[PDB]
Amino acid sequence: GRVKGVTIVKPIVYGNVARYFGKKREEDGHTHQWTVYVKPYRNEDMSAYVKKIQFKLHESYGNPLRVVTKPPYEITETGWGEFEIIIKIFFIDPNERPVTLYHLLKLFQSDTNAMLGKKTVVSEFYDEMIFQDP
Repeated sequence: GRVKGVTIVKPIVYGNVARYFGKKREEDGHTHQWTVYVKPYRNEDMSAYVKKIQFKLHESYGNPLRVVTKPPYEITETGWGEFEIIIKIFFIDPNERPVTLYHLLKLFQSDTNAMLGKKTVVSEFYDEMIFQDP
């Protein structure tokens, strides 16, 4: 915890989208395409201060520790069940503690949203990254 620059606060959104295939895939029983993500709230480039974002997927996925080193910070897969993703954001300067986020991958639409005629599932949450200007 060393003071190296001015403290900056950046709003972010994180979570996932998912789309029902329509019919189950015969090969693996998958039913959905999904994309898990972290994004700045505003339209800006976070690679100035973020080195990489890791998305730790369920152990049924190959290379489940997925790392994205440049924008966009997204991983797209297919699946059939819901699970917890651990998201870890690493800064350029290792003086900064990584931000660890926890997110339940949502594939199944709520009955409320299904009744409001919404095609795609969206489960999105908010945060503020606090770090020093490098």
